[PDB]
Amino acid sequence: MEQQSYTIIDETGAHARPATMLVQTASKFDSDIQLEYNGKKVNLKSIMGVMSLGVGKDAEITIYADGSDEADAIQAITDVLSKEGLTE
Repeated sequence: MEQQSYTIIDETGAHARPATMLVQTASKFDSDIQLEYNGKKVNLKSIMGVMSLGVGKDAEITIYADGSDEADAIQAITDVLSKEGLTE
């Protein structure tokens, strides 16, 4: 398991669509990624927290990937998260 605290760059308000791509991304990994953002911790492939994620600029979000491919999930997660603007 590894943590990734990300400093979001989006100020628009997260936008659920990018996060839905995160959903499908996390869905296809062995590892389960938890998204921890100030009270909101959720299975990242599950919208039960992610869809209402109130991240904006100062929001530092922490990802926890636990799996047989966790570090790999992390390295992919960072790429997609920066593509999706939930981190620099």
